[PDB]
Amino acid sequence: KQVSWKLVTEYAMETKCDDVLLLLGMYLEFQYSFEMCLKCIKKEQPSHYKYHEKHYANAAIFADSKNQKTICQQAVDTVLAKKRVDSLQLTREQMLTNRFNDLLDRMDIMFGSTGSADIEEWMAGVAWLHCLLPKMDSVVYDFLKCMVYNIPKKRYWLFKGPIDSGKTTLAAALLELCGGKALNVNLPLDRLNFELGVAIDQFLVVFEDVKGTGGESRDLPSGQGINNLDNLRDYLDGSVKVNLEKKHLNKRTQIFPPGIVTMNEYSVPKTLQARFVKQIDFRPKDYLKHCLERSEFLLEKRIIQSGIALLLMLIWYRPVAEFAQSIQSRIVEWKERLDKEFSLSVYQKMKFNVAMGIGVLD
Amino acid sequence: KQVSWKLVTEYAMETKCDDVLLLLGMYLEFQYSFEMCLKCIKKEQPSHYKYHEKHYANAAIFADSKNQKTICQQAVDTVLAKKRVDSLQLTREQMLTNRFNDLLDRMDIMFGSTGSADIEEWMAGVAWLHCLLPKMDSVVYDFLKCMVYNIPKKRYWLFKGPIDSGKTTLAAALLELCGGKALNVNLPLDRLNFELGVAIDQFLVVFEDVKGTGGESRDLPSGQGINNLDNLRDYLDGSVKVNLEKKHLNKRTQIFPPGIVTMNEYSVPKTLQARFVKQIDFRPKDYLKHCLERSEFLLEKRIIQSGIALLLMLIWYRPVAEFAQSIQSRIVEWKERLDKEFSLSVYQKMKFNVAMGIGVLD
Amino acid sequence: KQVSWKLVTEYAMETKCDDVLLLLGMYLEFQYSFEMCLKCIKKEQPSHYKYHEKHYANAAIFADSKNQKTICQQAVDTVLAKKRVDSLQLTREQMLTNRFNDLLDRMDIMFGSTGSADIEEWMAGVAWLHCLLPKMDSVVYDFLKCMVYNIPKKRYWLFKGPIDSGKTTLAAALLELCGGKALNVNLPLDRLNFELGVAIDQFLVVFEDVKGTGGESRDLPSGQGINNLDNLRDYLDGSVKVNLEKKHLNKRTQIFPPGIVTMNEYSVPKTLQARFVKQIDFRPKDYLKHCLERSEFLLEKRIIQSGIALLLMLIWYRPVAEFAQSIQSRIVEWKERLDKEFSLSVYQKMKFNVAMGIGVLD
Amino acid sequence: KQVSWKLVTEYAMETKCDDVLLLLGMYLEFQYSFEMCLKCIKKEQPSHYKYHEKHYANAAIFADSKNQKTICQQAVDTVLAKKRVDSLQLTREQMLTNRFNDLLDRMDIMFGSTGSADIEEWMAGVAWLHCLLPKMDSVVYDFLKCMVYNIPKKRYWLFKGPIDSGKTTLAAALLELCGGKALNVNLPLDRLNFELGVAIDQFLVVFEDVKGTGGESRDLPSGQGINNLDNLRDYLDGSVKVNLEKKHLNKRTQIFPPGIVTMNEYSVPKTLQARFVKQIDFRPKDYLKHCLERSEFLLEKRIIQSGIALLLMLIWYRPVAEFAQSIQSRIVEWKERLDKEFSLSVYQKMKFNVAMGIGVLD
Amino acid sequence: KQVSWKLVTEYAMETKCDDVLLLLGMYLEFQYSFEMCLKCIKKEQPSHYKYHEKHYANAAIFADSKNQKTICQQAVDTVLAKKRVDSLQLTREQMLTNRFNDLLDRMDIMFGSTGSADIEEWMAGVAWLHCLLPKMDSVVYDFLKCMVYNIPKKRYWLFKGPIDSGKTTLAAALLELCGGKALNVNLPLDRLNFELGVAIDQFLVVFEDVKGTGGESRDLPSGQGINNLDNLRDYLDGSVKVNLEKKHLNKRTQIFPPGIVTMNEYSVPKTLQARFVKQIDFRPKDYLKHCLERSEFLLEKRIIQSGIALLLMLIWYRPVAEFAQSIQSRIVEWKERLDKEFSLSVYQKMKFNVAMGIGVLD
DNA sequence: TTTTTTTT
Ligand SMILES: Nc1ncnc2c1ncn2[C@@H]1O[C@H](COP(=O)(O)OP(=O)(O)OP(=O)(O)O)[C@@H](O)[C@H]1O
Ligand SMILES: Nc1ncnc2c1ncn2[C@@H]1O[C@H](COP(=O)(O)OP(=O)(O)OP(=O)(O)O)[C@@H](O)[C@H]1O
Ligand SMILES: Nc1ncnc2c1ncn2[C@@H]1O[C@H](COP(=O)(O)OP(=O)(O)OP(=O)(O)O)[C@@H](O)[C@H]1O
Ligand SMILES: Nc1ncnc2c1ncn2[C@@H]1O[C@H](COP(=O)(O)OP(=O)(O)OP(=O)(O)O)[C@@H](O)[C@H]1O
Ligand SMILES: Nc1ncnc2c1ncn2[C@@H]1O[C@H](COP(=O)(O)OP(=O)(O)OP(=O)(O)O)[C@@H](O)[C@H]1O
Repeated sequence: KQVSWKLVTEYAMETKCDDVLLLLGMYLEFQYSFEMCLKCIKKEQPSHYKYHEKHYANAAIFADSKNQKTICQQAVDTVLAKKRVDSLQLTREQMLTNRFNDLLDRMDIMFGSTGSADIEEWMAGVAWLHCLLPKMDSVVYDFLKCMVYNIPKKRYWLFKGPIDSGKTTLAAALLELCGGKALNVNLPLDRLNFELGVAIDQFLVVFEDVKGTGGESRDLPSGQGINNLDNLRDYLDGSVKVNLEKKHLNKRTQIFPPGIVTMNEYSVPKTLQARFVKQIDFRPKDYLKHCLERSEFLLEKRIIQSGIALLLMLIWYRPVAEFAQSIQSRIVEWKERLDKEFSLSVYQKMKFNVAMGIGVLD
Repeated sequence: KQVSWKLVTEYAMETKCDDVLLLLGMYLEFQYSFEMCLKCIKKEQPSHYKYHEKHYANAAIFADSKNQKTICQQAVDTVLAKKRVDSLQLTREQMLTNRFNDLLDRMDIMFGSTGSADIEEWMAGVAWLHCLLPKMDSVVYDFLKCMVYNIPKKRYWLFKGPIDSGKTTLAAALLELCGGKALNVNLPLDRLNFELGVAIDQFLVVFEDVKGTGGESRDLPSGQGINNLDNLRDYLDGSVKVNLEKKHLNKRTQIFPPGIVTMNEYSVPKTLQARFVKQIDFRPKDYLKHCLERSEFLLEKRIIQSGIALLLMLIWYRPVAEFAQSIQSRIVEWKERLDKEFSLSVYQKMKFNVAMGIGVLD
Repeated sequence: KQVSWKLVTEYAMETKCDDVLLLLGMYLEFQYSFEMCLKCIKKEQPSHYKYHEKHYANAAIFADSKNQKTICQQAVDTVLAKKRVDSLQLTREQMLTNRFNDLLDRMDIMFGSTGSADIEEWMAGVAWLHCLLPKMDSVVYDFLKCMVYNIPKKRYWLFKGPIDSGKTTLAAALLELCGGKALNVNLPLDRLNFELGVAIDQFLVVFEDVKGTGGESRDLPSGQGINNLDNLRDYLDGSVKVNLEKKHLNKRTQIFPPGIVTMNEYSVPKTLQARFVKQIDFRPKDYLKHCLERSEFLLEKRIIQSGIALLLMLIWYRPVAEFAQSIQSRIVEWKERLDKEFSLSVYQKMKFNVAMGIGVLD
Repeated sequence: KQVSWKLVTEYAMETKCDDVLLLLGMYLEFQYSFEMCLKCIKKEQPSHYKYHEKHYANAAIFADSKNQKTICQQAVDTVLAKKRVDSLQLTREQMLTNRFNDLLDRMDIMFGSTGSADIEEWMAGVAWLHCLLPKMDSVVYDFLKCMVYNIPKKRYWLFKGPIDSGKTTLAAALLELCGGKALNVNLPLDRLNFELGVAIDQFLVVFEDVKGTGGESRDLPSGQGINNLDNLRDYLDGSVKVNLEKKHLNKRTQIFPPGIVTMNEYSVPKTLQARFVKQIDFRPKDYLKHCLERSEFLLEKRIIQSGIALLLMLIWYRPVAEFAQSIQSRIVEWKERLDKEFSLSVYQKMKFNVAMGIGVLD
Repeated sequence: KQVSWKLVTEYAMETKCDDVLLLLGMYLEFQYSFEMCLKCIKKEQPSHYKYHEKHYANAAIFADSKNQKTICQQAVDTVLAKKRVDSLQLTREQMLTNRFNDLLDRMDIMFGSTGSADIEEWMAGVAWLHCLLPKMDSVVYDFLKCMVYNIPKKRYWLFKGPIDSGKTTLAAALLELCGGKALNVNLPLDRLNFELGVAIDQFLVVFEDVKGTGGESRDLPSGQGINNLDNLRDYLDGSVKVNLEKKHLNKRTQIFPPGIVTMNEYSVPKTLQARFVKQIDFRPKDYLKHCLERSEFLLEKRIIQSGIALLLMLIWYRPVAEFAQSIQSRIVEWKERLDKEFSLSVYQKMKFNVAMGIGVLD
């Protein structure tokens, strides 16, 4: 005859929600009967229909409470506490294990009985992506190994090119894949003091196509970032600890995470060059767009920005044993359906419709 | 007995109120008898007279409680929470369809028994507005589609032309028809990052005054607008989610909305030009001013500015199937109602007067 | 026994008070017996002596309470809430009608039994100010109409002229009449952003001595205001709902009020001038100064710059039907009073003394 | 039947937790059945499996409670209170003796049944560090006693050597062993004071990379460092208290702690030279870079940066009497353990392997 | 039973503790039995062992409070309130008498039977300082009287002479004796406004090492602070009250405190020279330098820095009558104690050794 | 937390 605060907490755990208003807004829906709830009937959203019928009576009494935001705040605190625990006890390999499970859990629905997606679209996706550079699957598996291990110095690859050279949209799917974020390294000095606080608890950090002053001799806007890598001595090795701030109040001490440098094709000297111990580059190879613009759903669905395509790329082109061991059955359970549905010729079809700039579908 | 907090929550939901002071003011009105209420007799506000009798009982107890702003805070939090659920979960088309239901429910009132305006004059508004630029109902439908599918790069159009060319009059009606928001461009980014924060969930946003180059002949300056938009070279398209600031609440990393930029005439970099998947050209038509000069209620009652007038245009022009798929019974009902009083000959009699710069009314 | 919170709230409505400290200070005074209250017996302040005897009974029990500031806080919210509902729902005619009722209430008090100033003196002010310009009375009415209708791009009047042309003297009386506020755009361009925020929910605004540049050719200092108004163009014509700022607060979004600009004879780009309705150029005249010299009681009582003096003039110069229907009864009452109080020989003697540069009384 | 706040307070004390979320999260884990607990079974995290049983019943009741965060804030404040009492009351020698127990605890975990570490690899790092400077153990012992006594003027050590000559490494190891912080002083002269706000209540500081001037004749980029130090004699002499700029807060007043200075081979004023107790020169050596080049696990596991290696070195070389009388017991235990785990030939060969520049292990 | 908040407030008063965490931490220690308390047994900390037995019974119940930080805040605010009362009422003479009573209590502990110090080593310091300036004891007594009478214009003292002439040593001893703060006026003109806020409610201030202009002709590095002191006239003169500010606070108005100024041999404008009462020249004395190294326990223990040392000099040299009346009783007992410990021959032997340049103890 | 501070 009172609200059970624990049931709300369990719902917050099961959803892994951490926004007090989202939690409140969704949980109130359960006060009407699940039996008539159009959302329950039409199978619209997992985070509703999976739970409505369970939480129903408590949601009704919840709708009569007077403390509603208070309950919700404690629930949000539970999930933030859980995250804080995990972020300090575990190591990067378990983190990755879980993060992949999450993506796989999603694919398990998207292409599942909802019919809400056909994976073939993403197959055309991976086919485009694979042609970005040789064995992109292997380039990624190698990058994964690196920034899992977070070994000293071996912590920063690079992407070069001119502008409009894919290195941003590539980084997007990798930032997605990791839970990383990026740097406006060109900022002015006191802004530059406190951009850095983004790095708090981040898996990776990325340099946003850093700019050389006088690069306008190459029509490159002559921003500050490459000079600023002079001051940024040690963060790329990450072998001494630092403090961090977002201005005035948001502060903590940590090691500076690894990640990826990128630049447009300014010059770079040894003192800065070696700081990103590894390098790669890409450039516009317009037929690839000619496929996309004849495969437009790839971009309408921004698939070439999404990390789930990278996971799918890795799934087919990585041997099942290469994975973390515990999950590896799920890898088989997906490998099965790629084995079922695709000949490697049909994989190649897409990759070379791509390589022609021809629309993959035919 | 006691104040039902639930009943207040309902009234806030019903009204979709989200300012705590407005809500408190509204609810306290009901504490007198609805039986005698002048505002009810006057039929002055729907948000009052529809509800006064229903809530009178609970308003009586509400008036005595020593805790009133706590009730109203929780109610306002409920409405904010509702908006946040939808922010994530709705299709863009459903969002737009809700916006239309709201507008149509006002047109019920204005042109209803309240007599508070006459759609005669608003359809003269349609006549005036349809004279602005060709096929205007059709051009609007193209903009709506581009915004609903929200496809990469296919996200922004530019309005360009001299002063008193209505480019902003049009932009204003489009913001209303969506519920969009507006932004400046002529600042250093540091503060403007917070102004951009207004976008933190908006279907549509608009920028004005590129402050482009050239212009010294046109009586126009160059400055930070054109400096800034090209500097964040993708951000307007927003291929990638990016962090965004609001006071007290978290900084939000999200896709930036689609919409419009408008300018008096300057050069446009081909880079920036390529983000504008359309540009549309505006000019004076002094006879339209003369029609307005002979049709001044078109500005006094702000009809020429209203998204309502664009919605009216789309009603009396577009075929019923082009709409969203649930609401079409509304669309049919208004199309029928219109020619209970209009004939296309009289609708052209307005277009007649308009094109001559003659006053619409006879 | 117990404090009645509603009786406190009624007094805040009755007084239209909205500072917590002012409200608290007022109500505490009711604790002593009105039966002896020296303020009552001297009839000093109406907001006291009108109410003391009613509120005394509740004030005694309030005087003991431990909650006091919270009782006051809820009341101040109730008044601020009433203002928001009103500002969102009344027409500008009704708002202005309310303003006149408040001013007329003060006038009844001033010339009541306390009688603390003489109507003879205030009419010298009326004579003095109708003297200041041709058809002064009618120009005032024309401004009020414009503020009431708030016709877009017909929203601002320019007062231009040297120092001691009286433009602030006129503008101050206009501002007291409509209850606007004053702003200073002669600022660093960012400071405008908080500064212009004071217009939130105001009826009218004035900008003071908006500086151009190069005016030292005619001994004027040079400055920013004009160029800042060029930046502010959107706010001026009242096209669309811009938004406004406060410390520790989210923005509020609305049309920006109509208003006055005062200026020395800088140059103006007609691009800007074209956006006024109308202008008045102010031209100093000797006899006014001699008149004031011998009429010192005018300035000490601040008469010539008070909106009370303007209201008196309209009661004199205008026909009854020009005012709104509700107040016309009070208008008739005030016209009736004046006609007992004066003869045109008296008022003509005043204007003759003013023309003759005498002290106004003889 | 009710939550014991005292039991949470014990846990917070025993685990020395000072983050309310870390505390909240881990305590919540205890609600699930201890008898089955996989974390306990896998003996994974000491802070769990040592405690889960004792706290279980109270943790279950805590899971219901409506007030969880308040309990945790009280608990955390109790821990912070302990740090303040200890900070103000202990001798420097006791503070060090605490840090030793804290690290020895962690070693008992690592090389215990948890098996998370291999003591042989850790002994390999000790040899490489020991070869970095002659008589390294006695150098380190001298340094520690110097910090413990903190005899004024006799307070600072100077590390000179070319880049990639290890001076950053050794500083980092020392700083981890003692818990100080580090400072940049190539800043311009003003905000040095805000920088020095860092030092408040720290045990050590390190001045990294102090730029001289004219060193650019040897490509050493010139800057503010040296001449900033030549001001600061009083801070370095440690003779009397100084004041430090915390941002947003008042200055606070204390003895400025001892520390380490590092540089490439800039020239130094005699005035500054005289403040150091002792200079250590560092030089790059081929066999070391070659040995590191082979012995990858050292760097992957960041062995040579970590203070655990220094403690192992002290234990391996130095008599029990040299350690604080209390913890000598743990020293004796660790001596016996290490002796059993390493016959001298093992260590001697490993050190000889370092000398060859081959991998340390054969 | 329930917590006595009164007993906490008494403890906070008697320890004069005004840090909430320190108060909390100290009180918590008492919760264990005083009978066995090792801190009591070893008499390590007076604020514990004097109090543990008294407060024990309440410490237990406090340890069960769910309200602990509130009890502490109320107690701590009682300590803060008493200081505001005192500063706004006490005579400067009584302030000094309080300050001596505090110092005399430390000396009772410090040379107490458990104390670490010995009176002989400290008296060696007194002999050395009496050599530092002719008539040293009288100079101190003159300075103290001047601070107590605080006579306008007749307020400020100048210490002048080359680096390593002991002026900071003497200043620090004086500053401990009286209480006060350092300040640094070498800043640029604006930040001074916060610097000077440090003076708020202080008894003394000391201006560190003000730098002049052109002294590099004598190697003296130039700076702003001399010219700033030109423009601090009313602060120095103390004739009228002034306004002071901190961060994040509104200005505070008071008489600016008296104090000391320290500098190298820059030339002083005759104007500023006129504001000082007294100039004292400090010059190097190599025979002190030779002595000091032979007497290093003075530096090691910071004896020559301390107000404690000065008070021994005063107690030695000056008549009992000269001290403030109440503490004369305590003072007599210290003179008696000192006379027991040293015959004048001991003192003579020491002081002779200093003058010889010989270790102060033969 | 933002605003003032911090910064420039
Ligand atoms: N290999 C490629 N084939 C086809 N198009 C490409 C290729 N590389 C880049 N492009 C074009 O570049 C566009 C933008 O790429 P991206 O956002 O990654 O740029 P970027 O190199 O990171 O640029 P910037 O340095 O300016 O931020 C893509 O949408 C695509 O049109
Ligand atoms: N196509 C048009 N032909 C003639 N007059 C027009 C036209 N469109 C707008 N007007 C006139 O322009 C006046 C101002 O319109 P509006 O503010 O929309 O102009 P704008 O050119 O879009 O402005 P801005 O310079 O701010 O971009 C209207 O009141 C109307 O009289
Ligand atoms: N038209 C006038 N002719 C002569 N004297 C005037 C006139 N108007 C005002 N005065 C005198 O000048 C004084 C100042 O008037 P007011 O401040 O309104 O003038 P202003 O032109 O608006 O000045 P400013 O630009 O300095 O604000 C009045 O108090 C009165 O004494
Ligand atoms: N004595 C040495 N001989 C050769 N290589 C060395 C030596 N000491 C360190 N190294 C290499 O130099 C790298 C960096 O070491 P470290 O940062 O301690 O040097 P540093 O002289 O302080 O450098 P810097 O002044 O550039 O920061 C080490 O990780 C190791 O690879
Ligand atoms: N009269 C003196 N003659 C020689 N050496 C002295 C003398 N007085 C002090 N010293 C030495 O100078 C050291 C520093 O003393 P102190 O800080 O008081 O000097 P200072 O001249 O006031 O310095 P600063 O101006 O740098 O603050 C002392 O510890 C002592 O070793």
